Amino acid sequence: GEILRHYAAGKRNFQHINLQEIELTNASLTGADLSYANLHHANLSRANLRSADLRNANLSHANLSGANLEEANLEAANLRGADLHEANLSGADLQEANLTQANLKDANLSDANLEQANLNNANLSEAMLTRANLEQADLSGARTTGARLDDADLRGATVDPVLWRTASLVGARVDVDQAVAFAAAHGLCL
Amino acid sequence: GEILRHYAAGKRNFQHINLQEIELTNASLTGADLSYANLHHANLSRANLRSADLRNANLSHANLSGANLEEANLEAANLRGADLHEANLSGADLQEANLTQANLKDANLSDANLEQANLNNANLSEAMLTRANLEQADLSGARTTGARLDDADLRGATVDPVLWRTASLVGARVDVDQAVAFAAAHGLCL
Repeated sequence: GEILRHYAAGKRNFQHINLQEIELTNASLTGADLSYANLHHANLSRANLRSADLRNANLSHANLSGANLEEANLEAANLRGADLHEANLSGADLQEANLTQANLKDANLSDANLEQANLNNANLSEAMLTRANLEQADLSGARTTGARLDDADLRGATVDPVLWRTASLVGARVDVDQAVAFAAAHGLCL
Repeated sequence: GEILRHYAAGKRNFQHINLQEIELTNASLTGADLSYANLHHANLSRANLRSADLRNANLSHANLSGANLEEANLEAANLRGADLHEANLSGADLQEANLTQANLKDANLSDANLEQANLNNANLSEAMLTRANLEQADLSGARTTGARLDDADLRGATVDPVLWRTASLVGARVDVDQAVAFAAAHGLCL
């Protein structure tokens, strides 16, 4: 309301803005610097956040379901609990951010950099991870049913065996150690 | 006919007997020494051959479909072309014998020693390879659809990638090299 008007003024820089539990549903924040804002349980569903700076902002349990995140910088952002269902994360920088039980069902993660992010028990069901850089990320406990990991970089990431029975892995790069894990995960013995 | 009567006399030893293209269908040859006989295109369908010695006998294009082979010694036997459909090979010694386009659809190979046998373009469709020792055997071109390779020893054997998409492999022992081959065979990249 206030800060909608701030955006319509050309003013692009809002850092550390305390935003806890707003409703911006389908609002347009494109290009703005939202670094470190306290967003806890905000409602941004289908907001337009492309190329915004969301780095190290506390998003825990907010709702970005549908929200538009292309090329946004989410580096080191607190996403714990958040519901991102059908949200659009193409080409975003998600490095080292924490998605713990973030809910990503049917999200578009194409060409997103996730290396070292923590996806612990996240919902990846039916999510597009295509060509995403997952190097060293920790997917333990994550829900992989129907996720598309095609052409993604898994080298170094720690994944539970059921991931190897569930994700589509065509093209996925892996360590030899991980290939061995994949085979075991289908019941072969070494 | 003649040699049926020989069997009913207690006479157990027939080595190098030229048998080419007989009909023994459902005959009982149990325990007999049939080493080196020339069997080419004989008809033994559902013959009882348990614990017979068939080592280095020329069986090319014979019909043992259904024939009973438990614990028989088939070591180094010429099986090229042969039709063994529904034949019963449990616990037989098939070491180093050649099965090239032998037809094994729905055969029981359980606990059979196949190490170094040559299964080149053989029909393994729906065949039970359970706990079979396949160490170093060459399965190139073989038809693996529906084959059960559970708990079998694959170490050293050369198998084409589609084997890794088709056989049930639960329990199968494998080299690390082979595990890597399995993963690649599902499209992962190293």
